Amino acid sequence: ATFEIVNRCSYTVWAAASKGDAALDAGGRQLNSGESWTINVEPGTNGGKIWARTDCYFDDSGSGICKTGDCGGLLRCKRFGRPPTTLAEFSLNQYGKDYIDISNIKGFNVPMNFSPTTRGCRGVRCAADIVGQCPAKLKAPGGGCNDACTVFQTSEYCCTTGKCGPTEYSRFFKRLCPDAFSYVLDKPTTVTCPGSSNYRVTFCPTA
Repeated sequence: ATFEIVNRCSYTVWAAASKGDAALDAGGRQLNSGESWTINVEPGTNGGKIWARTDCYFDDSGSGICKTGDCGGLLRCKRFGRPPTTLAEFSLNQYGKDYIDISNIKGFNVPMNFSPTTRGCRGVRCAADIVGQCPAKLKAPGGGCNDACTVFQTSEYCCTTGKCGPTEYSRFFKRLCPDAFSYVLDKPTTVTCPGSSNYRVTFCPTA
């Protein structure tokens, strides 16, 4: 499957693409404002994620740091990024279907559109100003809006027992982005696509 990753942000992001134990394609790249990065994702990729990283410094060997979504200090991500990270999430060719969503379960750094470029289903979007409106106790100093599980490390916010409810913090992300996961047992906002759909992830889709 092709993912086009477009930075529509006025600022540079460092796109990242990972399935948690491995890079997807090159796994990361600098996107200046308006730049597009096409990646190939293997069919049958389960638990794939795309995210932006903000304020990166990388030396000549691709080693450094980001204020949001840093994955062990690499330009080319093999691992998931550090919260806060708006997540484009996908499972491809799962019994003849693609599953896509946006998640705020690991917080929010960069507004995001995740859409098919092929026919047969709809995109999802989390484009609200979640960082500007972010509750005082979730504000990451680096930039972005932590989820309550990253900040407080409770069984309720992390949904550790597999039982828990919505919270004041999950309802803040859900109110600004109804079409994204706000907590682990949120009513699913997963869109079903045809197996072998292609996608665009757009950072800052409206701004």
